[PDB]
Amino acid sequence: GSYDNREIVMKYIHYKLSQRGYEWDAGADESEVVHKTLREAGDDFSRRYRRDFAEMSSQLHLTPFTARGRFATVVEELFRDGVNWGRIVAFFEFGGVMCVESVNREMSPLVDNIALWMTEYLNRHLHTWIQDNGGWDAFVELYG
Ligand SMILES: O=C(c1cc(-c2cc3c(cc2C(=O)N2Cc4ccccc4C[C@H]2CN2CCOCC2)OCO3)n2c1CCCC2)N(c1ccccc1)c1ccc(O)cc1
Repeated sequence: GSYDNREIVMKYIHYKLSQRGYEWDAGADESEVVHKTLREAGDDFSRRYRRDFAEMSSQLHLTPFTARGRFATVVEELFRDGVNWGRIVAFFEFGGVMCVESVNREMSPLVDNIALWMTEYLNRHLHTWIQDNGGWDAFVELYG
């Protein structure tokens, strides 16, 4: 199947933020299994690297004017050597962490921007690989 990558991003971020006590109203609402499997994969990745995640918080020092550069720098590093599902999970978890950090640092408007930046990058740079590699349904089989 083929999905709406914007919807995948928005659902992923909205859930992560709602869990943590922020209702992201600007971003409020086979597909179902994709959303759930991606969330669980990201949570597994967060657990797997729990202490590196904890530590990362201090590394980024986000501000509105630097946030895009900080985001893009990491995304470029993640995919410099090509695409695979692991790096896609890392990309979703990184975006989600950036949204949580934006809320925590009293910069909640950045959530909307991060969601856009993630969607643009999926659209432009990852979708061909996803489609070629069996789509999100292949991800579900591999991670489910
Ligand atoms: O710089 C990064 C980062 C995270 C990964 C990464 C991606 C993966 C993965 C693995 C790692 C990884 O390399 N780590 C995971 C991790 C997780 C959380 C925080 C830091 C790190 C760094 C190291 C952990 N080390 C690796 C060597 O052995 C000891 C543990 O398996 C599947 O996909 N990679 C990078 C940079 C480029 C190589 C891969 N972040 C980053 C971003 C901002 C600031 C600092 C680091 C980043 C990117 C995406 C994320 O979801 C989270 C982190």
